[PDB]
Amino acid sequence: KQSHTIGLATTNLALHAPSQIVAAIKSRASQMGFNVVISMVEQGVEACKAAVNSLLAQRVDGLIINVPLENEDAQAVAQACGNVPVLFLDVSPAPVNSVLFDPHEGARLGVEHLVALGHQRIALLTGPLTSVSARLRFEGWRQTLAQHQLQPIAVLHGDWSALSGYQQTMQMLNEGLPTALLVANDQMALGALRALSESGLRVPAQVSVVGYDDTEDSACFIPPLTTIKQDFRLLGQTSVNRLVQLLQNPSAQSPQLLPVTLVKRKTTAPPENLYFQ
Amino acid sequence: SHTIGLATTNLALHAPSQIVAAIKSRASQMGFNVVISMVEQGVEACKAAVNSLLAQRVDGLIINVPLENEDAQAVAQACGNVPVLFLDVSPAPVNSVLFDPHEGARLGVEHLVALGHQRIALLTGPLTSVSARLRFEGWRQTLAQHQLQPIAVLHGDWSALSGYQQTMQMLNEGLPTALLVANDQMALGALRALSESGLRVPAQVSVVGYDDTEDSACFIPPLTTIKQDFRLLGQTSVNRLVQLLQNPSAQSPQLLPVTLVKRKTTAPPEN
Ligand SMILES: CO[C@@H]1O[C@H](CO)[C@H](O)[C@H](O)[C@H]1O
Ligand SMILES: CO[C@@H]1O[C@H](CO)[C@H](O)[C@H](O)[C@H]1O
Repeated sequence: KQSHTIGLATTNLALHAPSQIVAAIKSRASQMGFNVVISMVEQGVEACKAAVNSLLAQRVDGLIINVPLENEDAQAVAQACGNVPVLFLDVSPAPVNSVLFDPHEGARLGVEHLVALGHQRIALLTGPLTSVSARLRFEGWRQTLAQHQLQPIAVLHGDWSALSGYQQTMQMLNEGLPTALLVANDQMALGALRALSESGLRVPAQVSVVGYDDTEDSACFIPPLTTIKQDFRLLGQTSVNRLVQLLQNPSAQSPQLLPVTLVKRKTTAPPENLYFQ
Repeated sequence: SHTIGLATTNLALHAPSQIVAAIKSRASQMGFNVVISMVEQGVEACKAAVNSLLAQRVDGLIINVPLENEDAQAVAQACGNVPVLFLDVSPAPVNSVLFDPHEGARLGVEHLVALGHQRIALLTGPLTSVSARLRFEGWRQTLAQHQLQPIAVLHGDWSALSGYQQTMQMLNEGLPTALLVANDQMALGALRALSESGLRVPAQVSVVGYDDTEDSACFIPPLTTIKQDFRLLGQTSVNRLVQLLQNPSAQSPQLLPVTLVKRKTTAPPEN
């Protein structure tokens, strides 16, 4: 019997993007007459499978999985859900149902923006390489730079937090001087802005910075952050609608893509003294 | 084998999200699952969340939703026999676990007065929230202990953008030397408004936030703020719920202390 309850397994809610995704899923679910029951998990098939079985024991109608998973591990989670519809929001190419922001396009937009402004010395601050999302953003950056015959001047790895963005940017400035930094999320970009400011490098006159997500606070960073927007409202609307559609007509697995956009604010400019005035 | 149900307000605000994470951490260490229901404002929405969580057959409930005690009584009534703990209620009911609701306000006023400020503005949370109201009342009362009135009182909605807009509004009407802000997200917006207005922080305007949510040490400048230890709140609330499940003896409210974390956003007033 249907219960009008959707189960949501989610990675660390202390990161801003997953919490905005929960909020957007709850909002659409409420408009569609569904309650949402949320389980927060750590990495691993076992942690995800345990979350699924408990929800299925309490008769949830369908599941949404927002946890970073590689191909094989995503297949194992999908398998555990039995015949309950299940959707994934953070997976590599996998034979599973997914609703994804285009992982390569966000990286491409960031490189193209900086290259068009004239930058040639671009550093990359990735997320944790255990994350499929962080890996695909890194690969997209490297590939798009190579299409312009550029190599990144530095590549460092953070953990999605602001403090890691600060620490990795400080380390980057010990080894070289980029004119622009691509950062894999907005929280790390906040820490990079702090490191640049406290090192006497003005943003964007001396160093440009691009974030990723457009989480809510970023329009109020100093300076307001230029970033790749992932519209979490639309993700929440789309996933809840795809789950309702999967309850009515059980269908083959499909990967579905949502657009990303570059939001131009106040952290990018041409490289220092290209247009000295 | 055991599951805790957690009702929470909007997870897009950083403090409730850190509280969820802290509750999940302690619950997992004690072998318990946590299932979460997100609530809009009001007693009806909280009752609906409680009913959803009871339908998950949970063993106990933790409510992190700002409630007047009369509505908390109605929410407790909807829990029935299932033990329930509140994290944001005034008057603080029996069994509850909550941060001291006035100590943070007192510490912030006392710090700015100790630095020599006399022209202190307040940027409150939404007065619909018990926590925002108690912080406002605490600020006013501590200022009155120094024979001061706030030079301005502005009202935000807990978001950074509201901190920006309210700080721009405040600067259209006057010029304080210090600003007490009811949370760190609004303080971020306040810093942006001061910076873009050409008011140096802290040399011309001092700013104090509230929460010490994770990003705040990386604001420009790093934010002086009232720390609410959300790790300790999660640990203590789960421990108290377990004690209630083991022995239903009702316990006095437990008030957790808060502290001032001095970073880089305060200084004496421009003389
Ligand atoms: C939605 O994708 C990514 O999710 C991560 C957590 O797994 C981080 O929150 C990143 O900021 C976000 O870009
Ligand atoms: C924990 O108390 C308060 O909760 C609010 C939401 O209800 C906001 O998140 C505030 O920042 C926080 O200080």
